[PDB]
Amino acid sequence: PKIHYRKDYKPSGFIINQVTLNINIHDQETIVRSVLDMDISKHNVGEDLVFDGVGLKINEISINNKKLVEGEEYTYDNEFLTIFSKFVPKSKFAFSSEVIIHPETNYALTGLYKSKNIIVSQCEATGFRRITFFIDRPDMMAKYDVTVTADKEKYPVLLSNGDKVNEFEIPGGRHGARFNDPPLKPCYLFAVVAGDLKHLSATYITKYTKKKVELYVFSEEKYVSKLQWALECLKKSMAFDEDYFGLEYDLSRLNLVAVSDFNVGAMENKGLNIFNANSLLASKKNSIDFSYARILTVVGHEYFHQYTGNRVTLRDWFQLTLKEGLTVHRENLFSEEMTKTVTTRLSHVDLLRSVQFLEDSSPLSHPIRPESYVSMENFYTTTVYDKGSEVMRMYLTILGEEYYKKGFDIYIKKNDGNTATCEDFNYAMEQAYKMKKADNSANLNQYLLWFSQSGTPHVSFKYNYDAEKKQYSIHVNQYTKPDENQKEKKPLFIPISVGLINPENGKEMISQTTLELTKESDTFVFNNIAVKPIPSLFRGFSAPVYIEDQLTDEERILLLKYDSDAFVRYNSCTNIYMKQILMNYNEFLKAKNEKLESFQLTPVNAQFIDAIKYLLEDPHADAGFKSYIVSLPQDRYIINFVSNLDTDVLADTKEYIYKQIGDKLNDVYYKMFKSLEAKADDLTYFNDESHVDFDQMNMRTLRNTLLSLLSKAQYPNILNEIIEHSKSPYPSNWLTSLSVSAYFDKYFELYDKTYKLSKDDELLLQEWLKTVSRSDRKDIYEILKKLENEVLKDSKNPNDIRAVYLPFTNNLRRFHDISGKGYKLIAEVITKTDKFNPMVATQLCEPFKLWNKLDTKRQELMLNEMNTMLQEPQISNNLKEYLLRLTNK
Ligand SMILES: CC(C)C[C@H](NC(=O)[C@@H](O)[C@H](N)Cc1ccccc1)C(=O)O
Ligand SMILES: [Mg+2]
Ligand SMILES: [Mg+2]
Ligand SMILES: [Mg+2]
Ligand SMILES: [Mg+2]
Ligand SMILES: [Zn+2]
Repeated sequence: PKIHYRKDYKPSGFIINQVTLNINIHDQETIVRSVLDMDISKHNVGEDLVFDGVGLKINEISINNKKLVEGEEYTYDNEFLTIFSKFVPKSKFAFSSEVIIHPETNYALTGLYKSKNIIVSQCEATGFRRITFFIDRPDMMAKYDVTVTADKEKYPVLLSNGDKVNEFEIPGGRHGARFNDPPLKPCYLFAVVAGDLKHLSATYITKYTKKKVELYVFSEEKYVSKLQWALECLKKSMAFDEDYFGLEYDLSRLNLVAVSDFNVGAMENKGLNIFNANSLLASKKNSIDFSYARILTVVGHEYFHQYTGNRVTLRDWFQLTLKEGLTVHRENLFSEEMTKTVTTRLSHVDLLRSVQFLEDSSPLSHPIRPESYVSMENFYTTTVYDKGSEVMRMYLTILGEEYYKKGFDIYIKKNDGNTATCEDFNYAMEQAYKMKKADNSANLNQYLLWFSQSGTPHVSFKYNYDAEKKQYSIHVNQYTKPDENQKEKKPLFIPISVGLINPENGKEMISQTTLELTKESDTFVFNNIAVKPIPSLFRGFSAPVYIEDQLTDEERILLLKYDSDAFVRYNSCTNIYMKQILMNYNEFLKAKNEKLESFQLTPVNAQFIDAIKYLLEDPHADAGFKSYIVSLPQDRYIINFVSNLDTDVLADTKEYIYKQIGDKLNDVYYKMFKSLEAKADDLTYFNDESHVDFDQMNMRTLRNTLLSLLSKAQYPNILNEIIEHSKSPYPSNWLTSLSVSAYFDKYFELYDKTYKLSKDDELLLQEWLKTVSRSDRKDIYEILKKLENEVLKDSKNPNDIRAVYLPFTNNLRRFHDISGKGYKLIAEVITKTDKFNPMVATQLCEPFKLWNKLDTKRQELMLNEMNTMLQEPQISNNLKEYLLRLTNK
C-alpha cells in the first residue's frame, strides 16, 4: 500500500497537451480509443513513462503509430502501464491505446458505469484511470476532443464536456457525437453520459457580458417532471455568484444530469454536472421537505465549483479543502441568502459540532490539509469539507464583506487559468488584510496553522466587572489537546465575534466587535460599560471551537430569551441542556454502578422550562429555531463531553430530561401543533412546482418535532392526531406519522399505508426505508430483516443500502444493544458491500468512528467487529486503510 506524502509533491516529467477519445459503447463491452499528444517537461530526468490504468484490457498500445510489444517495451500490472524510457521519445510524441472496459458490471460506480439504463462516468478523484491510460493527477492539464458512439435506440442522448461539434449516423442502428473542449482541464473533470434522457431547458442571460447560456436538466423519462426545482436552483446559483462575487458563467451551455446510482451527492464535471437523483429531483407530492434544501445546496455547490475548483483548480489532492471547503463556504452564503432563515447557519453548526468534532477527536483526526493518504476515496471528509468551510468563513469574519470580496477577487484574478494551493488563497486574503489593517507589515502567517493543525481548539472565558470604573474584562484562553499529528499544538488566530447584553433590558451595549485572539491567552477590556453585562460570545459561531462560556444557567437563560444572535441563543440552550445531561448522566451512572435501590435525580431548571415556553409562545420567533430549542443536543455532540459513554445511561438521561420538560410543556406543545396546522400545511401552492417556502417547511419541521414529543409522551388521544397526519398530502407529514406511530398498535397499519404511497417512486421509497430504519421500535431488528427480504434484497444501489442501515445506527438504545448484534449487523453489511463498492462500504463504517469513546464493553464489541472486518481476505485497500487508521494500527 503506497503512502502519498504532501511534502513529496514534484511536477511530472511529462506533459499531456491533447486528449482525443473515441468511446464506443456496445452491448457487452465498451471500447476506448485514446490518443495523447504528449511532450517531455523541463523536470524530466529520463524516467520511464508510467501511466495510471486500472482494470483496463489492452488491445494495443502505440507510440507515434508504432505498435508496442508487451514485456520488451512495456509492462502492465492492472494498475500502472510502464513504458521503458529507451522507447520514449525525447520531443513531442503521440501515445495511443485501445482498451476494453465493462460499464455494465462496474458496481463500484467509479470510472465508466451503468446506472439503470444510463451510461455515466465518475472520475474524481482517481476514476479517469479506469476509463483509459493517463497520468491521473489534477496538475496534468489538457485539451479534450471526445467522440462517443452507441446504439441510437438505447442511447439517443450523448453528452460530454465542451461544444457538440458533430453528430453522425453509424451503420447497424448506431450514432455518434463529437465534443470538443479547448480550454485546459484536469482529467477528474472529464465526463460522459449516454442514455434515453428527457430534459427541461431554460435560457440564462449573464449580468455583464450579456451572454446567452443554455441550461439543461436531464433525467430518465419517468422522473422528468421532478426537474423543475433544480432548474430554478441553477438560475438562483448563477444570479448569486454574479451578485455577490461578480462572477459570470463562461460557457455556452450547462448540463445537469440525474442518475439513480451514485456514490455521493453530485459531481462538478465542467459544463456537465452529474447528480445523485436524490440531490436533483423533487416534487411536492413525492418528496420530503428536506429534498428542497438539499437540491438548492447541491446544485449551488456544484455550480460554485465552476470558479472554485474548475477555473481555479488544484495542484494536488492535498489541496482538496481549497476547492471543497471554499465551495461549501460559497454554498453556505448562497443558501443563507436564498432561505432567509437562521436555521441554515444553525444546521451547519449542528452538523460540525456533532459529526466533525467527533471526527477530530477520533483516531481519524486530520487537519483540513492532511500530510498523507493511501486512498483518495477516503479523503473527502467532514473535516476537509465542513471544518474547511469554517476556516474559509473566518476570512470573511476577520476581513468583513468589502475586504473579503476584494481578497476573493484577488484570488480569482491571480489564479484563474491555473492550479492553486492553500497558500495561494491565504496570500490573496493577506493582501486584503494588509489593506484593511492599513499597514503592509500585517500578515496571516499564523492563519496557515488552521490548514496544518488537527484537533478542535477549546476556548474558555473568565470575566471581571468593576462597577465603579465601569470597566469590563473578558479573559480568554485557547487550548488544543495534543494528538497523533502534533505533540505540540500552537495558538491559532481565533476571531471571536462578541456582543455585550444589558441584563436589565436585553439591549446591545457595544457596537459590532470581533476580538482577535492570536495568543494562548489574552485579556480584552471594555471601558464605559454602565452595568455588568452578559457576554454574547462567538456570535454566528465565529470559529470552529469548543466554547466554554463559564456562564450561569440564569445568564444563559437571559441570552436565550433576549440575545440578538441566533447562534448564541441556540448555544446557550445547548449549554443548559449539556449541564443537565452531564449531571443526570452521572446520577444514573452512580446508581447503576452502586446497584442502588433508590436514588435522586436533579430536576430540569424550572426557569429554563419557562424560557422554552416563552419562546414557543412568541409569534415573532422563528419556527425552525423553535424546533432546535425543544430538542436535546445530538448524541454525537454529547459524546465529546463524556468518557466511556454508557449508551443505555445516556438513553435514560435523555428520557428523563424530555419527560421533565414534557410534564410541564405538553399542553403548550399540543396547542402549538394544532395552531400551526393552517400555515404549515397550506396547499395554496402545492401544484406550483417553483414556489418554495422555507419558512413554511420550518413550520412543518416544528409541527413534526412537537408531534414526536407528544407521541413519545403518550399524550392523551394523540393517536387521533397521528392518524389524521397520515392523510396529509406532504410526505414530510405522512412519513412522520409512520415514525411517531412506533409507540402505538397502529404502526404496521401505517407501515403498509405509507409503503403503498412510496413504492412507485424510487426516491420516495428510499425516504420510506429511512423512516422505517429510524423507527423507535422494540422489534426493529425483526423489521430490518423484513426490509432486507421484502424490499432491499440484493440491491447494489448505494441509496438503497444507506437508507436501510444508516438511520438505524442512530438508534441509541437498539443499535448499541449490549449483545453487540447491532455492530455485527452493520459489520456484515460493510463486508458484503465492500465486495462491489469499497467507497460505500467505508461510508457504512461511520457508526464505528466513536468506538473508543464508549463504555469499555461496547469498545470491546466494536473493536472485535472491526478486527473481524480487517481479517477478511478480500478486503479492499479503501476499507483496510480506513479501519487500520480507526483502530490505531
Ligand atoms: C457538499 C455537498 C453539497 C455535495 C458533495 N459533493 C461534492 O462536494 C462534489 O463537489 C465533489 N467534488 C464530488 C466528490 C465527492 C467525493 C469523492 C469524489 C468526488 C457530495 O456529497 O456529493
Ligand atoms: Mg476491466
Ligand atoms: Mg441578476
Ligand atoms: Mg447546509
Ligand atoms: Mg432502483
Ligand atoms: Zn464540492
